[PDB]
Amino acid sequence: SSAHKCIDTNVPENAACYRYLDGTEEWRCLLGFKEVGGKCVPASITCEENNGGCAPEAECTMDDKKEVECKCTKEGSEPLFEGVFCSSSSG
Repeated sequence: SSAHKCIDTNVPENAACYRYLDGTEEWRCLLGFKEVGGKCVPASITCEENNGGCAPEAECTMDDKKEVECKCTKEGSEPLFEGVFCSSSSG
């Protein structure tokens, strides 16, 4: 939905932003970038640090393409912005 699109946050370059229904807005760097001094700069990622950039609730791995993959294992939640964010699911 569009209810999740940020509307009151200055989003850094190379970052994603998610607006929660309670009005909260949070941004995070896109896969491949690391937060350095309030900015998202290019970096060499490793699932062993900050979960590879994947959402805290996601699983980080390496596929055949030797690239990072984020998956929201919970049944009901999906990966937004390639998994930088994991949708929330009903109970």
